[PDB]
Amino acid sequence: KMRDRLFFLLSKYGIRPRDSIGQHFLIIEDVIEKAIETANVNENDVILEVGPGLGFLTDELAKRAKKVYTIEIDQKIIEILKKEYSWNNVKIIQGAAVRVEWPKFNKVVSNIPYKISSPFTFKLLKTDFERAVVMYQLEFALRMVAKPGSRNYSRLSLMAQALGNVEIVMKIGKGAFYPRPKVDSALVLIEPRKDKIVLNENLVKALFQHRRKTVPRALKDSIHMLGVSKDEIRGIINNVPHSNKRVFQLYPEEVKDIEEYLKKHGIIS
Ligand SMILES: CSC[C@H]1O[C@@H](n2cnc3c(N)ncnc32)[C@H](O)[C@@H]1O
Ligand SMILES: [Zn+2]
Repeated sequence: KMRDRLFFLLSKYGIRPRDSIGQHFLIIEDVIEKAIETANVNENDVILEVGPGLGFLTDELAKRAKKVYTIEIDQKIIEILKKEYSWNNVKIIQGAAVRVEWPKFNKVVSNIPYKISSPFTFKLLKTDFERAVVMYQLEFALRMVAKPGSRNYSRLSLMAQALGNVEIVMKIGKGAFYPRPKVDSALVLIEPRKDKIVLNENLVKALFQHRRKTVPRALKDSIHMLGVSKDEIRGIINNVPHSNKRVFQLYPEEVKDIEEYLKKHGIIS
């Protein structure tokens, strides 16, 4: 139904779906019914969607969530909503959710596009939220859930898992979109740890400059010698926790040991 309900809004309004802003458009109901479920959206929820499009997942959010803020950037799309859909608890904004200043929200539900997967998720970790269901280009979402020491374990992996609990729920065939995307979708859940692990951002970044470096060397190299001499550092080097491991093998737990180790030696705060 939705399959055919797209096509009567397609050339009803007339956008060429550009992959300049990752315009692929979802058309499977058993994929909206799994996110909305996963999020468990009740009527006390201040939601955040991003890149609503022509809003079928936006739709479901209305008929549950308390307040839905949504952010779209194709000023054409922004309007197509208002005519095609009369919503009583919706709130659309102009801009790229990248930079625009965000409302209040406890949950998030959105298909995040390829170009803004990375900076988005980051901003999103510095926020309160009870919960986050988010759709991703598979390559990225695997990246989120990577285990320590795995092929692709990234700063993002650390940072995400440090805050919360990152489960892939369903992979999603590109057969769900017109246009068909180049790669598959996947669905990530984020439940923030009851007690977070609060890493120094700068440190985390210093280490992950070259993430396949041994901790001793990734520190040697991003020791900005912040007012510190040589015989002390190349001592302090030796005893840094996990001076075996390559940076990309570190668990968040262990980034913290290093953190306080360094802290308790005079080196960042
Ligand atoms: C979910 S289908 C893709 C949708 O995401 C929107 N989109 C792409 N990039 C951004 C962005 N930076 N901010 C907000 N919406 C975006 C596109 O305009 C399209 O409607
Ligand atoms: Zn390197």
